[PDB]
Amino acid sequence: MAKAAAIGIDLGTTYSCVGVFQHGKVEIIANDQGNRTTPSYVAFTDTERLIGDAAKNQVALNPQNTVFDAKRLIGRKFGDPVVQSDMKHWPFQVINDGDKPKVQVSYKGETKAFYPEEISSMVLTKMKEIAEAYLGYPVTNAVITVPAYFNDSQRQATKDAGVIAGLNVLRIINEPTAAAIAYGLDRTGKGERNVLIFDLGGGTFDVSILTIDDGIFEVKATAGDTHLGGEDFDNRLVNHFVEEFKRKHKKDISQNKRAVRRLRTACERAKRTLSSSTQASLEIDSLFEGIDFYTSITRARFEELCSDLFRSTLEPVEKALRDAKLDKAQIHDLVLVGGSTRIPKVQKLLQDFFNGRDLNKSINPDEAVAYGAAVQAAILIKSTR
Ligand SMILES: Nc1ncnc2c1nc(Cl)n2[C@@H]1O[C@H](CO)[C@@H](O)[C@H]1O
Repeated sequence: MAKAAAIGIDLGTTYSCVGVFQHGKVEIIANDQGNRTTPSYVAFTDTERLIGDAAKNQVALNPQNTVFDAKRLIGRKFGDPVVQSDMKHWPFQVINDGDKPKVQVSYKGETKAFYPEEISSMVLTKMKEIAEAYLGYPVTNAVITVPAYFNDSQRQATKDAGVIAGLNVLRIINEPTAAAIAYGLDRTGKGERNVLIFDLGGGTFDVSILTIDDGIFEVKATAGDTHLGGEDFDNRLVNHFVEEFKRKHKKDISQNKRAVRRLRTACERAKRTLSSSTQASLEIDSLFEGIDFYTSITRARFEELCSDLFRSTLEPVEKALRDAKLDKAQIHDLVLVGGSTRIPKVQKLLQDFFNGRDLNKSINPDEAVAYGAAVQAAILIKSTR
């Protein structure tokens, strides 16, 4: 029953996803709002603790007490230059507890501080409750994914987040390995198979090269940009619409925090529409000083606005190929991961770089990692008996 059941969790920087392998198929489980992915956000309010969509929806009104990006801190020391650099950009407080970072917030009128693993355990608890509501019984066995470049300390702190959340962690697997499992790339029989995973998410970009020699996975190279993702494309749209508002009304909206946020969320939505239509419309009632902002943007203009960012994704691809000592024609499979890989220009650039090659993209790219983890969790729980 419950003891023979196992889930796969993609614990992401900005979004998390949970899957279950049953009756010969993977089911990516929808949360209580019907979304197949949940924001990795935890809000602390005057009355409650919010996790996911409800936490992300009130981020504007409560920025000091809304924690996100815990994955950027997990397993790291406070003195780490990555932690020191990131802290300058977060609206929440990060404190030092014996060279270990803690996030400090106000909760039910009291000052409370949490380790990154305690923050990640609240996200993991939500993913566990989403699976339990779908299954009708508690599931406790889980496979949790991490980036391929995570060291031993980051992997141990992720397993600890799993323990705090009440999960029996069957294994901590690499995100590009879960993605290759999702496509069944470890079941092509004998002979070394070279796979490139192109992972473009909300806030990070990762390129991984794996060799799969008879079921055995080996990471040959990792490359990328930890501060490149979908949110940079939203911000380029925001800047365009702020300048268009200035041309139409001779008014600068950039300082009005509410106007910029409403425009940002509308830009994110318009960006997603541009992945399946050649134009998208913005319909913002009373954006600034009672002025409605009813406009549109073509996919061509959007591609121009983000042109330099899209092209920059090819430098880590070349870098990973040189570190792996492989030429382009030596790569057997190209796998797309992350919601931003749905952008047609991104796909065209990667396909032209690999000389017109087909891309593995039939599995929802923001769900492929959870899909593979769910597959591995079923195999692992079956062997445990
Ligand atoms: N259809 C889409 N076209 C473009 N970007 C998309 C799309 N879907 C998602 Cl999710 N994203 C973005 O992926 C990230 C989450 O993985 C977010 O930045 C989201 O906007």
